[PDB]
Amino acid sequence: GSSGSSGRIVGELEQMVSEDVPLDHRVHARIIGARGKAIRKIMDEFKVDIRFPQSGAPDPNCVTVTGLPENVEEAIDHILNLEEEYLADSGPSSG
Repeated sequence: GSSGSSGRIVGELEQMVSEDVPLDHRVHARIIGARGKAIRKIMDEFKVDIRFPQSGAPDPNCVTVTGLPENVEEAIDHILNLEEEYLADSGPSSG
């Protein structure tokens, strides 16, 4: 007898909301992974759909994430978290 929804859910497609998360291109691949796995676990985690900016994208530093407004928000916080951690290790290579 819980107030409203009792268990977790995915929601409706239309119900989902597209958001823009400011992600540095220096942490893009690092997050995406090799075959898109590192980003696969994150998506399923919050059940969202992260859409990285393509080469001809207007914002190569912004990623479009789809999904409920309650799940997306959480995903973002997790995204920026990895951004910093990764950045921390950014040194000017010889060439």
